Amino acid sequence: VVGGXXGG
Repeated sequence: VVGGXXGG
C-alpha cells in the first residue's frame, strides 16, 4: 500500500 519493491 505504501512502499515499493513488490506490492503493498
